[PDB]
Amino acid sequence: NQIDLNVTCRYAGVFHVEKNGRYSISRTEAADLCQAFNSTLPTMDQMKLALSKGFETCRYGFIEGNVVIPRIHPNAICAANHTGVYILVTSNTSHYDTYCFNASAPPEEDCTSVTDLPNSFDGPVTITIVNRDGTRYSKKGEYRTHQEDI
Ligand SMILES: Cc1cccc(C(=O)NCC(=O)O)c1
Repeated sequence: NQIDLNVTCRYAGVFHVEKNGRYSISRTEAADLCQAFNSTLPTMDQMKLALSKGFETCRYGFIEGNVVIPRIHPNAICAANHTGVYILVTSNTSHYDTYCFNASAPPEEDCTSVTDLPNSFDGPVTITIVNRDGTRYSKKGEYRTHQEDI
């Protein structure tokens, strides 16, 4: 009973979370997951400010109201070579990664590791936060409040 959460640097408090190495998060699960990091789904304005501080990924993830990819450098295989906050328009499917916003994070680029899941609740799952540098933090608990996500 294990969940891996790969996380990035934070940029103006915004970061990306990929669950179990695949697109696997629903919109309801994403809100609950960010809540476990004392965070919320970013607004489009919060995401645009994060982009301006250096944030880019090559993965679709939820923000409030849309599914996006923040892009700085044009790359043919990331958001069809677009720059800026690329908004997904047409898709058949509902599962993606998520972005989260922590208002207590530093204002600009914070590439230190994440070493806690401060607001997870009691539960049976071994949840492991995996940083890009490989460092890991694990705790037994749960964050999903909707039975359909479990
Ligand atoms: C768990 C998490 C995710 C992203 C960012 C942070 C963070 O810098 N918090 C500072 C604080 O709580 O005072 C924590």
